[PDB]
Amino acid sequence: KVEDPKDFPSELLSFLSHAVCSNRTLACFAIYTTKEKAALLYKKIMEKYSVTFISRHNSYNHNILFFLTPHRHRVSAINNYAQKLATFSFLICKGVNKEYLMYSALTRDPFSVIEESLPGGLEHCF
Repeated sequence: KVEDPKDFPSELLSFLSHAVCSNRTLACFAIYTTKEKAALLYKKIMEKYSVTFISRHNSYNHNILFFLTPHRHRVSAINNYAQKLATFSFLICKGVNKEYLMYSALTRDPFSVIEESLPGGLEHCF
């Protein structure tokens, strides 16, 4: 087994906040985790946080979840909910600073959409 990723793919890092322990609240987040755990979290996060939009993407044999929330949350709050579900699988949760650029990159090589909550993906959300 290859070592689990320690961060998001290098292509995406500019779009993220790396201050994961901040008290700052945000309304856009991304999670890097296994294919199995991302599939589960897609449904769980959709309901828990009443997402405006959520999408799940292929990323280097893992998955990335991307979502927008109608209320603001600390990144650590999302992490707390998600690590509990991911159990013994790697999981990286970060806030997204550049919402449109992040989502756009996740829809194009080397990434691709697996499923998302709005048809035609987004476009009124950006």
